[PDB]
Amino acid sequence: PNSPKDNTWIQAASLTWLMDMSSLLYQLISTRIPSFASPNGLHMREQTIDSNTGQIQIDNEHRLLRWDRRPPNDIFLNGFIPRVTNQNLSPVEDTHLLNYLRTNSPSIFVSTTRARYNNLGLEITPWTPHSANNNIIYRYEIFAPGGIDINASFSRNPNEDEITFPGGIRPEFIRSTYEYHNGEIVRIWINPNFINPSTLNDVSGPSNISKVFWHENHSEGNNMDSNQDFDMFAPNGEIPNNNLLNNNSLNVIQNSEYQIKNKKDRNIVVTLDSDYGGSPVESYKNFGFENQKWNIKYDSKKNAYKIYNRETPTLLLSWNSNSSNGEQVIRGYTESGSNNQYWTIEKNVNGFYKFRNLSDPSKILDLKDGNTLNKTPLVVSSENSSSSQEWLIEKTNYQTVKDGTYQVSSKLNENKVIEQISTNKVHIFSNSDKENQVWNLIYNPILKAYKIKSLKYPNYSLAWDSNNTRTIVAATGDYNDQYWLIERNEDNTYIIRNYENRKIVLDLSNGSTTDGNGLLGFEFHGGINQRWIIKPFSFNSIQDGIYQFMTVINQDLIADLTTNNYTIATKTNNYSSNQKWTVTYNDKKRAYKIRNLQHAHLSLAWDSNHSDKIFGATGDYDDQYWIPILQTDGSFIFRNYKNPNKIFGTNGQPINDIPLKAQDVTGQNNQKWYLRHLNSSNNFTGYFNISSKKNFNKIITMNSNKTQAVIFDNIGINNQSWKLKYNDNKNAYQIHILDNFLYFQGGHNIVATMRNVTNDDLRSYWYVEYNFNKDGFIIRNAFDTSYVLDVFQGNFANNTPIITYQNYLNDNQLWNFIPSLG
Repeated sequence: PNSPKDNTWIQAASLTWLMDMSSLLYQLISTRIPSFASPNGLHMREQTIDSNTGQIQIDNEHRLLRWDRRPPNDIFLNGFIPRVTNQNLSPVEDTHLLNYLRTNSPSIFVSTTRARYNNLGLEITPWTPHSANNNIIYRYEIFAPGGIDINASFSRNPNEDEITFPGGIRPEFIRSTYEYHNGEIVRIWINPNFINPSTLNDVSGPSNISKVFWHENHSEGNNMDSNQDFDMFAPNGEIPNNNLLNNNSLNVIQNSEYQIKNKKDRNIVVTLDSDYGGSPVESYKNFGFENQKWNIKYDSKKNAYKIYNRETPTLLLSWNSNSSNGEQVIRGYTESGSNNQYWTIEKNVNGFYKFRNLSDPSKILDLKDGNTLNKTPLVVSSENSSSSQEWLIEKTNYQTVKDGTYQVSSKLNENKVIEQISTNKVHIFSNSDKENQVWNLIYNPILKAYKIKSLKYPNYSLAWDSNNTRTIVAATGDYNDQYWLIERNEDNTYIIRNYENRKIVLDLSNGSTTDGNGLLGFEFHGGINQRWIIKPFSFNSIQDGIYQFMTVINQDLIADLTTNNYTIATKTNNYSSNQKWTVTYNDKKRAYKIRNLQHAHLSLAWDSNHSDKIFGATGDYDDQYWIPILQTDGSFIFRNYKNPNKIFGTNGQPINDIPLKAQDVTGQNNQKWYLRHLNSSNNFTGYFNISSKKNFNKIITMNSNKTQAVIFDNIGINNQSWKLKYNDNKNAYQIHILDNFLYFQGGHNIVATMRNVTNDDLRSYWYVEYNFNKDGFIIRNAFDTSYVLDVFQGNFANNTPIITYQNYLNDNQLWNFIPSLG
């Protein structure tokens, strides 16, 4: 209990797989944090999201900034990716929040700092890096859900405004960045793909500094010098003053392609009926047609705007103020030189823009009688507190998703995913993470559109059989019906709209999520059956290296290559070659061979042709490749590459020497493994107070004579600050204080402290293993691995000896590791 109420705190996560692992992530961050350092636990940011709308709050209160030396060409497309990205997370370092803050050690954490303001709301110098005045630094603006308030979470003498995001932050929460050259701002960058495309003209800075909208591979997009988190580290900055930064020196609309959407019906947008002169400007449901978009160009002298149709560039949004019949209808006309083709655009208190003509500014841009009904002409009319004359001016945004592999799924059931069965057909199916169930989105910069190509058949792409069916197919070649516009919605879903006929979007037939149901190209109405969940997916979930596969139910049991035939069963861990596995990715199979360490020529295999045996097969087969899938509780499930519905587990509860069985996936715990990445770099270094789970204030302490180890009140003495010396060969540590080593004396026996230990003595070595179920580290001996450090009898009186005893996962057997001094 006591973790966050919901995902909110990590919803920004750049590491998207992390978003629905709150409980686990709280646990991991917290074990390393000792009671004293956080009296009331991590405080999460309140208010970041709205509760009348659910959308990200874009006020001063929750404005954040990140100082980064990385350019937009990188950042606006990648967001803030933590220094650590691996799916198999560790509480030792990966998540060690306190250590990252105190060290800037690699971690999954990305920090930011609040913007500062005075009592009157005016912006004041933020926390600022000492290096800031030198070379090329970027100061990113951020509005993101979640984050952790460092200040309200801790007690450690620092940036009182640091706000850390576990998982990083996707670029759609980065709204803008200042680019600095030696202290001087040279350019303000706007991110078109920011989450609220309509607050983009609220970004301010000084005057005579040019605002620019960023695209991928901008000419001026990647200015930079010759870790990434260096500049956002607390002792690399401070608050220099309370000086007023230069701001609010425009409040205009930057030139770019926009859609003017009406406040009465945001589904309806200002449209130019036709290509010729004097053709009316009407309102019509937004289908993202070229004529539903306009190039707004601003004129300094006049402080007014010309609004050019995108579809027909030389036709301007205009009011023929010179017409007879005192007309009040808006039409498209060529540049006549007159002010009746100019508009002043004013932002009302509530965020919306009004459009008044220049030639007569009492004439305002409006829908006819407020009729939102399609084809009703844009008129100009006197001022009303009517909603029809209020408009959103939204910046068009095409590159909505990064390139790479995604698993497209219906909002109706996010388990039901787009699958390419055989080569040309595509249907909806219950997901089981297979290649033909995963798609590769590649944006075309010139088309502003994506090709959605399968992983299983690269020569094919999700297309539209415009010639016949009007069903959804796959096809070779590079035709426009194979290109898709992808529009992010308010509920994070996407409309997948065809490029050829922009009427046609990706529809799940009838709304039927029934296994096999077809996909039409159907006319856009935006129902839930046209909304899709594009979700990043990645076959190389883990890194290559040597592993152990612990069972979720019993972590002391691992996948062990037995001697009885060639079988693999769960057996008590002993750190033997044959219990270790070299796991290696296969570009081509998009899965993993799990080759034994002792007997490399044997790989973890399923006797697919014969039984549900798991054994060490020689050579190579599809049934020897595995797809690890991260589970919300930190464990993995390994789907077999031949029948991905089969995963290796234990038929029920795992005890010593019971064989692994292939089974139909069921989610049960007997199917899930925690991976010990033995090869890894998540090891303890330096000094620690090793306190007990059962009493966080009672810590392993060397007695006066330096003969034994005992439990003791934490009193800050040298016999409590223990050095952990890791040994790469043994995957074990020596835990010592000077020449005095923590030392096995047998099970049931008091743990000695020995001077003079030879380097290979396993009696001086200890495995420190995090238990996920108990949330506490086990300190297990290396000489005889049946025994772990145990506060004798569960008695916490000062001087009770530490003994080694079989592991029962009792509270007196579990341990925390909190940094100290030597």
